[PDB]
Amino acid sequence: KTRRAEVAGGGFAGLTAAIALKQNGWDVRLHEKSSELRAFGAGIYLWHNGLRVLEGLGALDDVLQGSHTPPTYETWMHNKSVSKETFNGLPWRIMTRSHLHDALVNRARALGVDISVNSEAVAADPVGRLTLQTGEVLEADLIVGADGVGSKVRDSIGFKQDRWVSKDGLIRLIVPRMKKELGHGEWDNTIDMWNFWPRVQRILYSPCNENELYLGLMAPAADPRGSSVPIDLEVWVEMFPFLEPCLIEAAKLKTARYDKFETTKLDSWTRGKVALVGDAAHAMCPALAQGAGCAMVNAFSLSQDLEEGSSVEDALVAWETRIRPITDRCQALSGDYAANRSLSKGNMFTPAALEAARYDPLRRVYSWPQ
Amino acid sequence: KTRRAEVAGGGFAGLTAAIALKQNGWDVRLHEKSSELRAFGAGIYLWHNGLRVLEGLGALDDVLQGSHTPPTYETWMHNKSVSKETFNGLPWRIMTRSHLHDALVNRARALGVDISVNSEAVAADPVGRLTLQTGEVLEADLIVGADGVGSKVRDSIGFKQDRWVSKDGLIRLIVPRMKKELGHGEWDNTIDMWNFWPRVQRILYSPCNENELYLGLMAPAADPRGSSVPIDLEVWVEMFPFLEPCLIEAAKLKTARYDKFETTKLDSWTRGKVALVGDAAHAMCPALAQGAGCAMVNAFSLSQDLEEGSSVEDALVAWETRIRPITDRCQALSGDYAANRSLSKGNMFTPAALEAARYDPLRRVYSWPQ
Amino acid sequence: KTRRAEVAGGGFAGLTAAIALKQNGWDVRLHEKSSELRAFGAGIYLWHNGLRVLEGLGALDDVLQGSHTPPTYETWMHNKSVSKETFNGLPWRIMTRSHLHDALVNRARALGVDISVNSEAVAADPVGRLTLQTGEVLEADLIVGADGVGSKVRDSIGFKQDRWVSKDGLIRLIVPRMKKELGHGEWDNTIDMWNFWPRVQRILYSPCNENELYLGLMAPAADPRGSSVPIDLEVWVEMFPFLEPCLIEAAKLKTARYDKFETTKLDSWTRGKVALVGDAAHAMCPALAQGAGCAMVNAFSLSQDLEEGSSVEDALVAWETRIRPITDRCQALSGDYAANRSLSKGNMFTPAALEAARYDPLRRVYSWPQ
Amino acid sequence: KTRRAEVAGGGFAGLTAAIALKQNGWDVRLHEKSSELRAFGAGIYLWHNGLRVLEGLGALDDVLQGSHTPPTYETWMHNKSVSKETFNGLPWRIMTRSHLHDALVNRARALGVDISVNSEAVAADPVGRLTLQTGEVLEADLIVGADGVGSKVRDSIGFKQDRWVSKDGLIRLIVPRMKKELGHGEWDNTIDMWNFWPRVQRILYSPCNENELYLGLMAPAADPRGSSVPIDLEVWVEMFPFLEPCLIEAAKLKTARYDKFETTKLDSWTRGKVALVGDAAHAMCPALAQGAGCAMVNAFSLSQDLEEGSSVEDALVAWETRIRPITDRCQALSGDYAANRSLSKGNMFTPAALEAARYDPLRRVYSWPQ
Ligand SMILES: Cc1cc2nc3c(=O)[nH]c(=O)nc-3n(C[C@H](O)[C@H](O)[C@H](O)COP(=O)(O)OP(=O)(O)OC[C@H]3O[C@@H](n4cnc5c(N)ncnc54)[C@H](O)[C@@H]3O)c2cc1C
Ligand SMILES: Cc1cc2nc3c(=O)[nH]c(=O)nc-3n(C[C@H](O)[C@H](O)[C@H](O)COP(=O)(O)OP(=O)(O)OC[C@H]3O[C@@H](n4cnc5c(N)ncnc54)[C@H](O)[C@@H]3O)c2cc1C
Ligand SMILES: Cc1cc2nc3c(=O)[nH]c(=O)nc-3n(C[C@H](O)[C@H](O)[C@H](O)COP(=O)(O)OP(=O)(O)OC[C@H]3O[C@@H](n4cnc5c(N)ncnc54)[C@H](O)[C@@H]3O)c2cc1C
Ligand SMILES: Cc1cc2nc3c(=O)[nH]c(=O)nc-3n(C[C@H](O)[C@H](O)[C@H](O)COP(=O)(O)OP(=O)(O)OC[C@H]3O[C@@H](n4cnc5c(N)ncnc54)[C@H](O)[C@@H]3O)c2cc1C
Repeated sequence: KTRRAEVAGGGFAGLTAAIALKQNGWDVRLHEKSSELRAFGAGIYLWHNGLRVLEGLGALDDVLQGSHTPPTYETWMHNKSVSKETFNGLPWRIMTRSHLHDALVNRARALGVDISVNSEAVAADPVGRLTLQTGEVLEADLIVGADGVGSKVRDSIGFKQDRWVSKDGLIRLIVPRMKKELGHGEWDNTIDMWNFWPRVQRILYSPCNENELYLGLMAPAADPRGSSVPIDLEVWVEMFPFLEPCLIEAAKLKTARYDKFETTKLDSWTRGKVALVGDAAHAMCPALAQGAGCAMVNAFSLSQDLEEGSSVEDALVAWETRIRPITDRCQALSGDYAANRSLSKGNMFTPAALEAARYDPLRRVYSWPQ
Repeated sequence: KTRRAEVAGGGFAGLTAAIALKQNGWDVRLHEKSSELRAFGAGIYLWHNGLRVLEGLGALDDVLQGSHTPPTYETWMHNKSVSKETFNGLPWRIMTRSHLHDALVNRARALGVDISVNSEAVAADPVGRLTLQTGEVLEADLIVGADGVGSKVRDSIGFKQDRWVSKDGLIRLIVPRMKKELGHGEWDNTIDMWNFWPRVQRILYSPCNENELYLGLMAPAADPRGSSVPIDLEVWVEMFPFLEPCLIEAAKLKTARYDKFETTKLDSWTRGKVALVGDAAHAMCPALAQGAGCAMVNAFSLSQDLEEGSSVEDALVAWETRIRPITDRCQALSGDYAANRSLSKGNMFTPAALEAARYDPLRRVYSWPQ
Repeated sequence: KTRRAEVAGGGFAGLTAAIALKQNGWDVRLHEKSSELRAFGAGIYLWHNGLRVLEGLGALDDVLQGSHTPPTYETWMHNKSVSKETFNGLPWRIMTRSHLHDALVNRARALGVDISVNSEAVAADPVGRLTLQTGEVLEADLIVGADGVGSKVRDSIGFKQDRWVSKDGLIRLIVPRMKKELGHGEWDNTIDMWNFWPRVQRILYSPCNENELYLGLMAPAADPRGSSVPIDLEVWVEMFPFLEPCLIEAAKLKTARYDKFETTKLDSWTRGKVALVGDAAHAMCPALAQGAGCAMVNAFSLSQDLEEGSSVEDALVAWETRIRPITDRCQALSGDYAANRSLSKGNMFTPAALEAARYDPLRRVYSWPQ
Repeated sequence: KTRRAEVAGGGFAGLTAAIALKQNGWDVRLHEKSSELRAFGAGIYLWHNGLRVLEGLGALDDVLQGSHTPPTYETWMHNKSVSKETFNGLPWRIMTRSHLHDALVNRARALGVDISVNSEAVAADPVGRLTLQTGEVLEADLIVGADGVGSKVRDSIGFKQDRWVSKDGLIRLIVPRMKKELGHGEWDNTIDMWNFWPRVQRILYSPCNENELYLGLMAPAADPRGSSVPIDLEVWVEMFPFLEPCLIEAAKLKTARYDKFETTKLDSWTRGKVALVGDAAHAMCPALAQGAGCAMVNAFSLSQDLEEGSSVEDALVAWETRIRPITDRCQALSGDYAANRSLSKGNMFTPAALEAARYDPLRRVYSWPQ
């Protein structure tokens, strides 16, 4: 009589789903393909919507401890400050990926979610069968495809989809704050430092706490120096001379990668007892920093619709219908912003842009009016 | 079998108590002595702790709509900016008194709390009798003394107490923002503008929204010009020339008052079926802006301890024991700050100062670590 | 026994020569081709070297009255201030062309220099004959070719020369200061506002006094909108939105012209009794603002070498040899700066750049060390 | 037939007089009471009027080399910048006393002025006799009393006079610039840092060149800590924390003195062949920094009136009548400013205040209109 859930993927969407289900009394197993539990991408921004999921999950406290809300979100064009935005009090937070990952993992273990590493889902059956690459076949009343842009839960079933892998990307790193060495300035701020002249180079400057700074170094793939890993110090120091102490530390990082952006969109998110969540269903452009946020919201809302006493198949359909438009709208707007370079203008966190952040999954309303 | 509560006082503490009790299924009546429901004091700051009570009460949304979180809390000494503080993301909000009052009243009516105006509690009996000035005697399983610094619920029973009414005070007003007329500056900020030379004059500058600015004009009682109502425009414009457009509007206000500060402290907050909440029990200095906050927290926590299935008498005792030390500590620290003029130094919203704001009544933990 | 000088051209170089000669007791006539005495180019910067000539000429006082030394010389790149320079006290001054012109004309009339308008020099003979377009032939012991880049005194004799007329230019205008309307800023500054993105547009912002602002609007000839006269308001307001009140006034000016830069360099400046001064001999790029300065210095120094009791032919040769290298060096450096866009970097008024300004013609030394 | 001048005092006024006279062909001797030629007072401000005297004296170049014109003259009240003034281009300069002293001494020796140290004038006779403390009696056609506030040339003759020695004073020092250690700011500026709260303490911050900073530390005599020598570091660092690296160096200075202000005014400046110049005749308050300036102007103008071919007695009378009102007006205004603390308001270098600086002794007109 205990409902059994099998979750594929140990990213933010999967740990979120697993926790939310385990809290509602599901018997939950989670399968991570990688040989250990880890998050990639250096750092991450969360907002009101995502922090509310964390609250719902019983993991907000561990997240807030040792993370950072900057006094302001600042934008520069050609070293000239063009905007400072605080979103009329709307909560937000910057942290390392590991930090967010550890909190979710620790919460999941505390609740006794069963976790398997080196455990890859290769096939899913909408009647509630999951097949692992070991050949083990698992039965469950619910299957969660949270297995990322390359989701095998998705693709073994067949979902009508558009996927795009961009040619351009960025280099994400964590370095020491070097705050004293930076000298005079507002170095606790989020600072988005755009340039088109003399070259197209941009740094997103993002403190995670008193010790760790998150840097996104962005330049087109066609620029050999800017796209270089480990970082071509000279060309980054040249256009960002004030960040030299941090850029120096960044250049020691041999594991730096130039990762490319990637998006996915599906005509639907469910089939029978199978639900897709996160990048598996809706990877989007980084512009509004809502990829993990939407993923977590949708994962948490999935647990919610499963508490209505309908069949799992009906709940999944009601779930998509309820929650999806927020994601579609955010994905679209984020892609638009990316393509138009809209953030470069500053003051672009309009009410529409913040619609996803403003959403409170817990009470299913929009908060923090702008 | 329905528990019956009688609440004396329609201030923030009383509306909070009434709502929280009505939500838990209490049959609730609230008695306001004044001939109509109204809040005095122009404007008010709330923090995380208080916003969480609002959430608990189902009234946060109406409060957030049309109120304001400044981008920063700034301090000036002699027109020189000495600090900017954002409390590492800790939520806060500025609003007019009416705004907070209307939200609570509207929520209370929506839940069907019975409200009586021109209804003054003059005597309370710890066995659960309340006597109104009309001579009507009401029975209830719980009596809430939320009737302010001059609480008759308190004094008709007899509580060992220290009360202090200060000689000094301030003039609190709401005027138009006049934002364009203010010209260049950071006019959405909270700005606490201290001066000791050439005179002791201070303005707390506090935007409530795009339309309404909340001003606290502070000068010692012994200064005839500064303490004057309606405001002596010349002496305020002189030391605050940049606020002239607002000060001009303020000087039209004939209802301006120089109210004095007032504190109360009691050796205990309960007797039998009677609980004291708010200024009735713990009026404090304005320095940490936590008078209404502590009041609301304590009122909401009272509802909480009444859900443990113990007698009302045991619940009230467990309530005080649980929640009081936060208030005692905040009151004390606030008085210290007031006396030492500690806020004038800037950067004084230390972790200890923010202890009350950091408290989350809903989950009974401290959040937003500093 | 009274020495007789004939001067061709009523620009700054010619009025300077005429005055300096008349002060030393020369009988002086000056011939202006144009039908009236007037100066074109809206505004002008002078420096120490040029102000010392003015002093020597007895015309400094009229110049200082109603002109302007900005508190600082500021440079912007993409609306970001990149330098502020004050040249370690070295005197400088901004004024309208008319202002400088009127002072020289008034001084020349006061000394009784004979001035003829509609009087064009078409031929000069190194034995001391000047022919006017009326056919009048004048004899003199000295002939001054101060007749501009198209000097007929020069060309009727034949001077080995390189002349260059550029394709690019700028629009020079005088408009009201509109200082209040500009609002917050440092609007008494000289501000050199460079941009390469999103277009190559630059404004030199140059207050002449409390009433008059001198604007240089620079854009390549190949840009149809930027090079347009009267000014294409939209494309200038777009990249210089903070100057809108002035740009609005500027757009009313129907007489605005897009003048092109022009340079001249000759293997020598003298022949017999004929000397060439100013643009006739050494027109240069505008970068170091030393065209009129060098012209005036060289014109004043010519008067100086004529007081040594040598023949006029020997004096002219000693004159060139003495004074020319300063001009050659300044011309060259200015052309270099122009071509490299060196001023865009800011802080480029190095000691070498200021070498011409630092020169004191009166005492024949370099002053104001850097 | 060679006119013979005897000058008492080797300060700025006496060296100025001596040089100016020696240039006009006077046979000049100068008597310095002190055992060596030296100037006290750490640093000094000069202006247009004084720099023109230097020019007239043939000593400007040595002065400009290794001295400093700040980009701006800034005023602070309670660490808040209240004004920045550049005097519409009017020349000025800051330098150490020694620097100004050495230039004058070197020029005087170069011209062959005869200089005697340990040579004190004790008596002067208006018929042209000077008596040295050695008992040597010198005859001359002119006697210059440039022997300071305690002038024996003055007092041995008897001049109706008011002298005032104030109770308050200041500590003048030269320390290293420590510019890097000062960090962010405008550290080449003259900065006049006023405070009345929490104490009456003021620093005049005055860079002399890239190596040397001139500091005036001012506090009332009645403050034991502020008036202390060597400096009470703690009380100066407390109110000027940003100057700590310099204040630290200043506290090593054992020769620091708290000198008091002193003024003198006489009903006349001449008697027969005797003229009084400088502090001997017109010591004034430091406020407009024109004590040495007026002294030098008056000393230089004395040489001027001696070239009119009248008797020395008539020239001296014409001299006083011509030049004195500028000094009387400047002295008076400076005393007013001192008493009213007028400079503390900022923007107080009005046209009237700058009247002395604006005066050009060389051409006997006022320049640099404001
Ligand atoms: C440059 C960049 C910046 C971004 N910044 C932000 C930001 O600031 N804020 C924000 O909210 N979002 C941000 N995002 C987006 C965010 O990173 C993603 O939306 C989010 O991490 C998606 O998480 P997920 O769990 O759905 O997928 P993933 O994080 O990809 O996780 C799935 C986990 O899947 C495991 N796995 C894969 N296949 C299998 C399988 N077959 N079986 C079992 N396990 C499997 C994967 O290995 C991994 O362990 C950013 C994205 C990019 C590219
Ligand atoms: C200058 C100043 C600034 C302040 N700023 C802040 C701030 O920024 N943030 C903050 O949180 N707090 C602030 N406070 C404190 C805050 O105002 C109080 O702590 C709060 O309003 C107390 O509310 P209460 O409901 O307990 O009492 P009250 O607001 O006094 O309310 C009781 C209500 O009691 C009614 N009543 C009285 N007697 C009877 C009776 N006998 N029978 C029936 N009804 C009765 C009263 O008339 C009224 O309607 C400030 C206080 C001052 C003085
Ligand atoms: C855009 C721009 C900005 C500049 N800015 C500065 C600056 O800020 N500071 C500075 O010092 N310099 C500046 N200059 C350069 C400066 O304008 C010239 O160097 C200066 O005006 C040359 O003066 P001139 O008297 O030699 O020649 P002109 O000013 O050309 O004067 C000669 C006069 O010659 C008359 N004339 C011509 N032919 C005859 C003839 N045949 N017979 C009789 N009369 C004749 C001309 O009509 C006119 O009246 C700038 C130049 C440009 C192009
Ligand atoms: C705090 C302070 C700050 C000041 N700042 C400035 C400033 O910034 N700019 C400015 O222009 N002015 C300033 N002044 C004023 C300026 O210092 C004086 O006006 C100036 O130094 C007067 O010079 P003097 O040569 O007349 O007298 P002194 O400098 O006193 O010189 C006379 C010389 O007299 C020698 N002597 C004295 N008696 C005899 C004698 N009997 N026989 C022979 N020799 C004798 C003295 O010993 C000395 O060598 C300031 C003054 C003060 C107090």
